[PDB]
Amino acid sequence: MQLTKCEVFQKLKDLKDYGGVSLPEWVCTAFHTSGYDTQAIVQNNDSTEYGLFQINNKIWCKDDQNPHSRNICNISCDKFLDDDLTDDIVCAKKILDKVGINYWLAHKALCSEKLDQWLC
Ligand SMILES: [Ca+2]
Repeated sequence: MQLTKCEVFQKLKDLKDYGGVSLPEWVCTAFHTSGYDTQAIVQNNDSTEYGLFQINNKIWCKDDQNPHSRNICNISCDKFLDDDLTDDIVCAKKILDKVGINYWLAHKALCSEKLDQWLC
């Protein structure tokens, strides 16, 4: 589903302040990662990223391309292509705990300035 900013702000409520990352920061992160598209899928030469949070099949989730993924999130990647972000959020928390926000953002600044712009 292609979501609006406001739908993302609502749907991501359970990430609010997780690991110190504010809800606006998470909305900014989703914008820059997928454009709020829950079906986003992006391939590079050897791996694929899925969903709103572009979760990868190298270490985070298992899929056909990489059946021996480390699968830290213990889930099939295609569960990140549906319209229920409950599991996406569970795994995004695990990603934050392990790699931090730089999983998504080349530089933290991208989502630390004028954060009130990401509110509904
Ligand atoms: Ca999902």
